Amino acid sequence: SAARRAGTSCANCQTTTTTLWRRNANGDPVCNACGLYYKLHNINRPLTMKKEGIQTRN
Amino acid sequence: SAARRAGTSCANCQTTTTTLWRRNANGDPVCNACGLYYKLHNINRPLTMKKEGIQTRN
DNA sequence: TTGATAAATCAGAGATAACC
DNA sequence: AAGGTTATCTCTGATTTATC
Ligand SMILES: [Zn+2]
Ligand SMILES: [Zn+2]
Repeated sequence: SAARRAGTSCANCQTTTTTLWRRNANGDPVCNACGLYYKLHNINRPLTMKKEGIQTRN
Repeated sequence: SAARRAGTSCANCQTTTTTLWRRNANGDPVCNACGLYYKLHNINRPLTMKKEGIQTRN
């Protein structure tokens, strides 16, 4: 479905297409992989860890 | 969108269709209307409020 | 093998509102 | 014009199948 949104890109990896918009502790629009990755390890997602796109499942 | 969900109906009004399945304190699924009504009033939505259909907005 | 991550996907809680 | 009922919108946390 729709991964975009009017005037928004991640406040970490700067993506404009995410299956779901999350939000960091400073209230800033981060994407899925950034919101998840942070919640888990507790350190920002590494830009080296930035792929090309998004996938599907089931 | 999807208004039904296999194996589920509202524990409070028995409807099988809703805009968003919620949960009561007992852990049972309840429809959007019943869940919101209880949160606002602290009493179960009465059967007298049950309506034939679901409306759409803007 | 197994175990730890990846991220989509699924939930649903709370917010915001439309509509009579 | 004001409000209650509850559709929708946002967003946080669990579930899941793959991938390392
Ligand atoms: Zn990002
Ligand atoms: Zn109900």
